[PDB]
Amino acid sequence: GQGGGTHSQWNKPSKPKTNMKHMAGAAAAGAVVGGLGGYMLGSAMSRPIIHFGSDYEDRYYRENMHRYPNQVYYRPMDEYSNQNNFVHDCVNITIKQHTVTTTTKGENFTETDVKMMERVVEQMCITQYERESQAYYQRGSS
Repeated sequence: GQGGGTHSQWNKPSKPKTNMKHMAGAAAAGAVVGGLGGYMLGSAMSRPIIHFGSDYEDRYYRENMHRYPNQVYYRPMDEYSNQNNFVHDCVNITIKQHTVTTTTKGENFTETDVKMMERVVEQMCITQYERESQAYYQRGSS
């Protein structure tokens, strides 16, 4: 198209983290990526869970959770990211990369498997929101 994204940017009025700031750290030794380069992951979460309110869904999503991705791929906030697009392209790409890289060797994911992943993979990006949100709020802490 002629462009993409919006110059309009919005956050939440509630501060994104508690007043007690903390240290963090990271390291790298390479990464296993679905041939992206421009889409990388941050961290993994402690068991993403969705709430479907159905016995068969709460069972199936948890049975296949063993095969779901542990992480998502995203871009830093950089004070110029849309709050929704951050999470929304996250899972879109992640499922595309995982479902392909897994099926490439012999695997398959049905509609339901994908549906559970859509919410699960999205939920892991929502948690990464808070991780990366501190990065823009590192300088723009007001």
